Amino acid sequence: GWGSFFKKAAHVGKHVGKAALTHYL
Repeated sequence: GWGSFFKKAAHVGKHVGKAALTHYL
């Protein structure tokens, strides 16, 4: 569905970007 990527990607890109960028560094 579309809702997925919306939060799925926002939550995935956000949790990953923060955990990999806002955290890894």
